[PDB]
Amino acid sequence: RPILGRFSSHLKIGIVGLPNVGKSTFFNIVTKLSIPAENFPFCTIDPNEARVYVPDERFDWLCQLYKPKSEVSAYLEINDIAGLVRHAGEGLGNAFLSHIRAVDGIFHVLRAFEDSVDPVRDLETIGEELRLKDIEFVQNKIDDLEKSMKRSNDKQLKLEHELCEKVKAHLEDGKDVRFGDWKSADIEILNTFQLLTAKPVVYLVNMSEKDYQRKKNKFLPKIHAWVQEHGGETIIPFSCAFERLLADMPPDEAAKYCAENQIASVIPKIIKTGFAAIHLIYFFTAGPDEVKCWQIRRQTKAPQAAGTIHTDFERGFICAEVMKFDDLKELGSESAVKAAGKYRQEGKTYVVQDGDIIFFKFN
Repeated sequence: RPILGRFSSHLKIGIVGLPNVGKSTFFNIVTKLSIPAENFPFCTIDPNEARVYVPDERFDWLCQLYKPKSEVSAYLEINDIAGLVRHAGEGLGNAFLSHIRAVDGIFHVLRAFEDSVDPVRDLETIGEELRLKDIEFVQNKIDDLEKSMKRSNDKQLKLEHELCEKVKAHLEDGKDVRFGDWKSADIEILNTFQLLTAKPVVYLVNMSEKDYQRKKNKFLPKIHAWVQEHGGETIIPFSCAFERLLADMPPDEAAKYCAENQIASVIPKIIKTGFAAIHLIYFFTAGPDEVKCWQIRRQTKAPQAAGTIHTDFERGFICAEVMKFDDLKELGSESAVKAAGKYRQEGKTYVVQDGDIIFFKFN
């Protein structure tokens, strides 16, 4: 059950691709849709980073029901790594690779259009290159560990070494860390290393507007076949050109273009997917003062979730009062949900589910 990733609340997803895939072009779509930096006064947003609102139909419905004075969405932070660099050739730098450690998952952008063109080759290139860098790390950690074990008897050291060795075999065997089968102990240790191939990926398959509109692309069967045989992560076709074109239109021209050409933007899905793939969810709070998405890592329990709003809610935690969105939609009001006896009252061990509408009781 425990999660491969940073124990942290400021997660982000990195853009990774071989050149001419449209890495900076995808970033430019994202930047165009990003939340202005002055809304994040605690932060400094480098020009290679962007933050986009996560769209959610449940959230919008709650806003229609409560018409609150404040509406606050969750966001996804996205990093274009290419912009920081610009290595000889045949892959990414070591420079590029050092900036990946700093992200929590990867939008792997693939080139699936013609004017050589082999997205499957490019998958293999990057995956080999990530594993090699992981092997380097783990070897160095092996070197340091046995130096220490020579002059110390710390039990920690044998355990890490025992794992590093398991991880080295797995990697040398051609397998990525995140697809290994690790016990809770191992994952605890792995999360201190933050290995590159430990990071989850969402494959973005870049193609012409034509291929994307007709939902048909020559490279995508092989790409798909490769991905099912390498962890089976989500694959999302998109067209940088179309999305760029659609993003520069006024809203009504955009809707016309979608109807006249029977085509739709996949950016909402890309954002939602990426936010989920890095193991984030959110729960809602909803009344007339405010409707809000309160993001948390998956498997967060109620009092930790309470804590993110106000520390008193965790220190004084009594219970979390929880409505499921489907029950509120169905029955039409909090009153009706209470009446029907589905306004649950959940304790310290309750794992917050994505979509939970919560009111915290404390002190």
